[PDB]
Amino acid sequence: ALEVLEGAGPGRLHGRLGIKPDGQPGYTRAPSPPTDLSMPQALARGGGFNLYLSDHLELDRTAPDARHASCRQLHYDLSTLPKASVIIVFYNEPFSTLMRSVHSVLNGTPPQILEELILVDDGSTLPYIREDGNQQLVEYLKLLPAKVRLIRNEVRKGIVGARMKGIRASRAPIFAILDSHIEVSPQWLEPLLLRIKEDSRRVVMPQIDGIDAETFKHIAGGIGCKLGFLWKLMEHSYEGHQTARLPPEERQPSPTDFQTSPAMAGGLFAANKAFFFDVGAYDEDFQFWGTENLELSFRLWQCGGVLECAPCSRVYHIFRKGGSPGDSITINKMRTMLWMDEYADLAWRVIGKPRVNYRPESLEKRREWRKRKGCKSFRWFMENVFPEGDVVTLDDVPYLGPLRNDKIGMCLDNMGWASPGHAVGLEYCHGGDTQTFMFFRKVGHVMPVNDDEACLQPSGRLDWCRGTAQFWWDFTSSGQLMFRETKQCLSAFGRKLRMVECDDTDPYQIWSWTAYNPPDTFTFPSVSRG
Amino acid sequence: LEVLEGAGPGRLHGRLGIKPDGQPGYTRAPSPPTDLSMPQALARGGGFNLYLSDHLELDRTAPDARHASCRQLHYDLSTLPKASVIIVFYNEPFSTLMRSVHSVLNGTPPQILEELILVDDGSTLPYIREDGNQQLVEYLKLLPAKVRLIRNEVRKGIVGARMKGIRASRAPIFAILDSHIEVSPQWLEPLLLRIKEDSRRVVMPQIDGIDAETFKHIAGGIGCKLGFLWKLMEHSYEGHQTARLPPEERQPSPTDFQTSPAMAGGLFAANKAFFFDVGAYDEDFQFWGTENLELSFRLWQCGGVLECAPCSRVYHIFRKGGSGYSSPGDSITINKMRTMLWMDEYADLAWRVIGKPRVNYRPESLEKRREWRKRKGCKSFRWFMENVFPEGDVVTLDDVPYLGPLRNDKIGMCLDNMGWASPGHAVGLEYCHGGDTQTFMFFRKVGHVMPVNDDEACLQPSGRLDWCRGTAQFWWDFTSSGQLMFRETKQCLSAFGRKLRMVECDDTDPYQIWSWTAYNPPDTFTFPSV
Ligand SMILES: O=c1ccn([C@@H]2O[C@H](COP(=O)(O)OP(=O)(O)O)[C@@H](O)[C@H]2O)c(=O)[nH]1
Ligand SMILES: O=c1ccn([C@@H]2O[C@H](COP(=O)(O)OP(=O)(O)O)[C@@H](O)[C@H]2O)c(=O)[nH]1
Ligand SMILES: [Mn+2]
Ligand SMILES: [Mn+2]
Ligand SMILES: [Mn+2]
Ligand SMILES: [Mn+2]
Repeated sequence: ALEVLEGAGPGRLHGRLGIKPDGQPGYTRAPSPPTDLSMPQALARGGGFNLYLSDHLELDRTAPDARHASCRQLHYDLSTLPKASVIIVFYNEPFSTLMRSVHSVLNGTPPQILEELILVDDGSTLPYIREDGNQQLVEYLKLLPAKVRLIRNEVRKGIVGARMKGIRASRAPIFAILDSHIEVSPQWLEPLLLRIKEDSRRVVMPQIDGIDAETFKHIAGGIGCKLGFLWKLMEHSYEGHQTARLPPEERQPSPTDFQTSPAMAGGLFAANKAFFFDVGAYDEDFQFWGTENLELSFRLWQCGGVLECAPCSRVYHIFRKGGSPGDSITINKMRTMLWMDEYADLAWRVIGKPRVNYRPESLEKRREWRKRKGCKSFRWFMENVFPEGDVVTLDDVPYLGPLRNDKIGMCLDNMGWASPGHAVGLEYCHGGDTQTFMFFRKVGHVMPVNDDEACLQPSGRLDWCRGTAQFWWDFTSSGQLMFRETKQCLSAFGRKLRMVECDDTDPYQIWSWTAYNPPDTFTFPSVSRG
Repeated sequence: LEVLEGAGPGRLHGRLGIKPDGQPGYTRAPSPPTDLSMPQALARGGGFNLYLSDHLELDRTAPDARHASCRQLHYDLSTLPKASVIIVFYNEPFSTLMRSVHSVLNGTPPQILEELILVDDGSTLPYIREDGNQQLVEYLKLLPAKVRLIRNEVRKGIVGARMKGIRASRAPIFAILDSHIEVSPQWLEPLLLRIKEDSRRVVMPQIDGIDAETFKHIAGGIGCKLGFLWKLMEHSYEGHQTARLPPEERQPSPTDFQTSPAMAGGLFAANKAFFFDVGAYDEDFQFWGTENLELSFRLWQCGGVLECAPCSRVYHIFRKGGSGYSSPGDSITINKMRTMLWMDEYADLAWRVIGKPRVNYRPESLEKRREWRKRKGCKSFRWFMENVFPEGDVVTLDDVPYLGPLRNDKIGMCLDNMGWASPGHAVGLEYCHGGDTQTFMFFRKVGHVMPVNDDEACLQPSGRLDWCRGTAQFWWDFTSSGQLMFRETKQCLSAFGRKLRMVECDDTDPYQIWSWTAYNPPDTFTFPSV
């Protein structure tokens, strides 16, 4: 309700925030948490973080500068940089974390480059937010710059629907999407604006540091810039063996270099608004949460965009511990498979061949849009954007199906635990997903189809896949599973899994494995009719 | 001996249990003694009259409990998939077990019966033991080769016993039956046809009765749809719950397959592959109890459908005044805790109803089960209540607005179930102490006032608990002034004179003002520590 900045200075570029006319803070900080606080409870009561502590900490909390020293040697001309609209969507975000995020942005963003701060209430039900509530939020916003504007979805629409509401309400040539439980490092916005100014086709995302949900300590982010994806359709940081496949000039980049990434971690990024809509914005038939980051990543790269990571733009993020819709996660994965072309056959089988209502009629309009825009193929994506992946073409998956030993008339069985850490069994073949395995030849990995993170080991037991010799298997021309490092072979003798000297005359070590020969085109599965 | 001599209607597998010399392989007992004390014989027979069971024939003819229209259906046994029938037993007497086997063989066409797997779950009876008198093994030699016996060296329980049989089955479909049953004609054909069309269906026959005392065949009086109680036990749809169904489903034809939120016991058929893909059983369940609800919840949430076939009927001996075996006391509680994993926030209500137990529910294994639920992409329990069981009295926890003491401030006392909590006894007024005996809950959808430990017991204006019914005889309103008003008579409950009597409603009389703690459970149920 007031656009003035009284008290502006370093660490508080928008002036003293949230001060009442009488010079008192517009909210009552909480006392120190009780000494007998039961943490697993508070987390379950606080929606994934310790709210007793969050309420006690100041909204103007000072954070360590997580940037590399060389990031501070950079110069920005705030007069020539374009303005940006910061968007924070939230559903029932507690007052302390939400307002600390707002305070962090205003305190650490020069007013010259910040057009506005848009808060999107995605149908919250907490009394402190509701239109028919106690009005705490609305009352407190009057104590912040007029830049801050609140808009609401009368019904919770989800991440996509909520972000679209905010993006549409923005003015700046650039918008920046942030979480509702964050704290920024210094000069977080300047690098993003300069990068997008030079080329509006770039979608740039800050690097994400951590705030401990239990202690709220500031933690350095350990994630590199480059993110791949798993065939379960979730982003996955480049592993050691994947980083080694990069061009030698990109394996150890400077801490100030902007680095491309095939995929986006979450939803913290900046983009030119015009280009964002021309490249398809979001798929608004996505439901609530899940996979929209990968769908955007695939579409962006294929349809003329660039996804980059800015190590000099850092934002802290509270990762939940204590925790806190129907069919939404599976639907979003099916819709994302549109952009995977023939590779969708592999992803479809990995997530269990679901038969859901993915809104086919709407997905077909999205297919028409993809055609008109002239987007490139997923094969192009794998070969040019993510060529470091273990599966660049489907020929990299030569086998997919049961691993059957004819001698004992049984098949390998993950025993209902596709998670790493458990023993693999021998059971009578029934053709279900629990008994199908696939082979990634680039790494010699034997994995259950429902989890490309679990790998068979000579111990006869599953463990987390690593691109090393500890998980490298060869499937001989005679049907043997040979562990390359020890040059031994896996046997089913006595309905037990043991490693034995290789000998193709021993029928107990001869396995059959269905060849994987998927079609040139993935035909989506038919859909049927509170 | 896969040959069958004497095959005809009533004995589709031939004359069973005939010795080489043409005599039956077992001697029927004489008529029960005339001076038989029935309450004793039931206790000494494991829940049924064994004197009579031993006297009855193994080929006992049963009445056709099917609706007349069920016989007008035709099945093509050549196009139906085969099934493996599994019967697990722990110390089941010879007469009831073999009558079950005879009933299945006599009444199942050999073209659709792959095999009959008998699972000895560590029985100790001499007639079963490997080191016993060999009665069972010797008598099995007089039955078709389809019938094969397998054993658990140590008693594993219902889940462990069934999984052994399921894993050992060969047919694409398995059907589990109890060891004390008799089937109606064409019991298996409807299940095979239904699962053939859609392998995601788990179909269960309707269960008729065999009187434990007289062995009379009795028509089951329970409809097809089964809900559940917050004590975590299946419960047949009630009258007022059926009325909430769509009008086209309140009285369906006797040939229609009907969905059911919950499974009665363990009598069902399923595609073996799909059964394993949907998590099979939770093999950390102990001994007896609740696996049917865990399977029911998991089945619906993870892409399955539970249906009941009224044209598929099986008689079942329900025990009376006795049990065929004992189990630890905490084993049932453990199974209930593990079932609460699939109930999400609703587990808070279930936890309180069964008395906030603190048991060793094997958390490390249950947390792996949680990861499986995430990878599989199973839907939430709220989805289940709103989509699978929307006819329940508690669809959201908002349907339970009050849970806690019912206290009258005037006399400084609370309602007290007086150590009963079972229906049929008077409710008392006692000094408040905060224990389970003094906490009550309110189901607003039917106006029920119940002790927290029994959602089947309802307060009545008589000052006494009785079996809950969805009628005006149990409807209470909790006014804005704190009154318990019986809607039918428009009177209010008073504590005047430390007695519970109905009086004219008047918010100025302090003897009729009650306080009732509001129920506001968390968004997430945190399991108790072990
Ligand atoms: O239905 C929803 C779910 C989430 N969000 C908001 O979207 C942002 C991203 O969600 P989340 O915080 O879960 O992301 P993550 O914690 O995985 O970084 C947060 O501000 C949420 O409050 C929302 O507006 N609607
Ligand atoms: O530890 C056990 C308990 C039960 N059962 C068998 O499992 C079936 C189901 O048990 P029961 O009939 O007692 O269940 P109820 O119908 O009484 O709920 C019966 O054939 C039991 O003999 C078993 O094999 N092991
Ligand atoms: Mn977040
Ligand atoms: Mn990895
Ligand atoms: Mn039984
Ligand atoms: Mn009832």
